[PDB]
Amino acid sequence: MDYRQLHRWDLPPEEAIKVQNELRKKIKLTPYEGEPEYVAGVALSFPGKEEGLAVIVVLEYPSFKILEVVSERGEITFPYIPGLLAFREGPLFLKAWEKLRTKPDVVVFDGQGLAHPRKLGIASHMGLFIEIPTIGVAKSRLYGTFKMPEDKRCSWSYLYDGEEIIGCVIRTKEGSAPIFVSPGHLMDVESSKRLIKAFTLPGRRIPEPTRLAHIYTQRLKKG
Amino acid sequence: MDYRQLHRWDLPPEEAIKVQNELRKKIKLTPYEGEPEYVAGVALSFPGKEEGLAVIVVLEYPSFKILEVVSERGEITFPYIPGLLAFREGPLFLKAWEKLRTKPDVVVFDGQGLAHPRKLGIASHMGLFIEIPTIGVAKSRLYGTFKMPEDKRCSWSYLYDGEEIIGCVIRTKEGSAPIFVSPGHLMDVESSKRLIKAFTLPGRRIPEPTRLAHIYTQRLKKG
DNA sequence: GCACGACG
DNA sequence: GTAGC
DNA sequence: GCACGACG
DNA sequence: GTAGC
Repeated sequence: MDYRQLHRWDLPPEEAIKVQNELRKKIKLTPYEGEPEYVAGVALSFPGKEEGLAVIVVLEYPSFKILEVVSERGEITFPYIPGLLAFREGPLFLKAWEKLRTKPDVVVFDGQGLAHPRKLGIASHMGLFIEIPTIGVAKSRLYGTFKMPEDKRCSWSYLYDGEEIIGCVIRTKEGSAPIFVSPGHLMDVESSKRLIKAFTLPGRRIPEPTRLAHIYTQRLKKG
Repeated sequence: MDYRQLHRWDLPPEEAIKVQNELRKKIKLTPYEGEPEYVAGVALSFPGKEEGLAVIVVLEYPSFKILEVVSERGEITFPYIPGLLAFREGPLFLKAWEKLRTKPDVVVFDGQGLAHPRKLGIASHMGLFIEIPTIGVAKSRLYGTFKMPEDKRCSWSYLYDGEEIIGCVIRTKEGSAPIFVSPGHLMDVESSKRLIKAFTLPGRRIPEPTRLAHIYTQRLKKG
């Protein structure tokens, strides 16, 4: 699948942060009105300290059937630094993206989108490159303040940056910690919550797209 | 400082779990009545995948002045497995312990004590070896259920194993996640809470013993 | 001076 | 490595 | 089939 | 690798 190479990936931490502060201006927090048909999930595993494996899974909604799966193993040199996940995993994901045949209506990533220090988490960043609605679903908080939602089944609260709502915290499963949902590109807080709620089945904490992707990332890491 | 070698460390995961299920019977959850004078904190860092660095710091209470610091760098072969932290970091800590001159009244460890699947976290386990009151202060939950305390300054709640109280969750700092406190050996839930509350200064999330230890663990990892 | 995805 | 106190 | 300390 | 569903 095609995408737009907006800049170089091999950059020192300081120049990468500048690239984020510039790219954040291109983000469009538009509503996603309607029922998607093709939903993609993306996950990464690391077979070695410098070898990652990116997996992209495309599911049919609302049946949740698997329509396509592609992957790419490659050298990963950029160190993990909070706030710069895109410069570590972005390149390999795009490499897998190049192989994808189905054009997703929305892509869900592991990690933040809008709920990022410079308003541009991996989900937002990748959204600008692929020019398709994106959502960031994180298992932990990177930025923003919030009031822990109660332990219900769909109980939730907004994630804030002072006064601005940058996403939401959702208790997708009772007995499990909530997940952090923020819009990426061509998406908004309200739509991301609706969609993620719709992508997560009862008994599950993680939405099917990224949940299935993570499984394949682990399976392929062996056989 | 002396200690009791209760068993072999080089054991396969399955035999190590049996050793825990047997050692749990030796645990004494007795009250710690009185003001301690010498309080120790223990932390570990890893200069290499198979090289750890254990640091033990002894502080004078209530002045919190540093009375002694010792350390030990050594080969670490046991992999990190939730529930078996003692078989990874225990050996190197004991190696540092051998160097310690001051006999602490209580030792605080990073990780669980009683709040463990088999009722024997690193803090409890090390307590049996050194035969001195121990407390496990964790930055995250390993076992047990609890109700998130409010975001006050000393707000707290009990950590449970069904009906049994195995420790407590304390909001040592506003804006920070709470810490998980469980008694090790020669300690009880009530005493551990009292002591840890007393070892943690305003503005801090982590108790001075382990906080200072962690700092030295990082400093020595360089210079 | 004092918060932050993937061995198993 | 970035970052608000 | 479906939760769990230390690059920086 | 352990572990309750």
